[PDB]
Amino acid sequence: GLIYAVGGYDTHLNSVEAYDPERNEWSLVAPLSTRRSGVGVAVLNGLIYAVGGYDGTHLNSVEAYDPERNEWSLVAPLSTRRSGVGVAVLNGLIYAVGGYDTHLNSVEAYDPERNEWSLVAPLSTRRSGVGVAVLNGLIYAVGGYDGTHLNSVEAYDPERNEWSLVAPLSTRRSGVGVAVLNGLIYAVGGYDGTHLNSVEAYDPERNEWSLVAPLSTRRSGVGVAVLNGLIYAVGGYDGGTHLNSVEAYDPERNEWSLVAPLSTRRSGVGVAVL
Repeated sequence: GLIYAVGGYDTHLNSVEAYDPERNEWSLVAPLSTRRSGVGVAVLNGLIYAVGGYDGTHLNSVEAYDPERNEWSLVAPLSTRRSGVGVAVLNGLIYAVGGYDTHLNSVEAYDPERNEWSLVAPLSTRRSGVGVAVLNGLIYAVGGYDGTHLNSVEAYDPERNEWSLVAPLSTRRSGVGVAVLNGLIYAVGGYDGTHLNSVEAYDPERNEWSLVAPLSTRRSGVGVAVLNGLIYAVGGYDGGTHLNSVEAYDPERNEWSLVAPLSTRRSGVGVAVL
């Protein structure tokens, strides 16, 4: 039950720090074997996978972190180098959605029992710096950048292996952080230029986005994760200054509040909870 901030950009970072919410403290853990900015991270079977990133060199390598042993271990690489890639876990598979190499619309799925990536149905739109979240058995690709900053959102159904467009964002968001809490998808910050502090929440029962309380600080390239009923916006870029500040969102009060800051400024950071 800790928030991990993996990589990012200060220099391109290989360090990783973990957050204890009960103590409100950030602590260093084992660093990545490679510097990774714009990296996608996800949790599957008690392991944190750091997917792709940028060192320059756009990376195709993936490494897995064991929190019980405090060790990063290399696994099978992606078929395509991806930076600014969105990743998520659904039904025991890790999906690497989009990214930049050329801006990518292809999606690969990782099977940990086979240690092999497999191409699945591609997106309808090229998306780099895209936010990816999972809700109700679907994978949502939220915003991104088409090399045009995107407000459209597509949902992936693994039973049909196809993407379909849903209600788009009210504001275009690239480098946006997304997370799921209480059956809602939150789109946190991003870039539209104007670096965004606004947050939108998507209700699948209504197929509609709605504005919620905005961040106290404008955040692009921000990492977002959910822990103990709260949403944490970790780091980002305020265009400028790179951010070490961390804000927590309470859905019951609809309020963002500052918590302990990171030990290092991280933009384009991957954030996960384990």
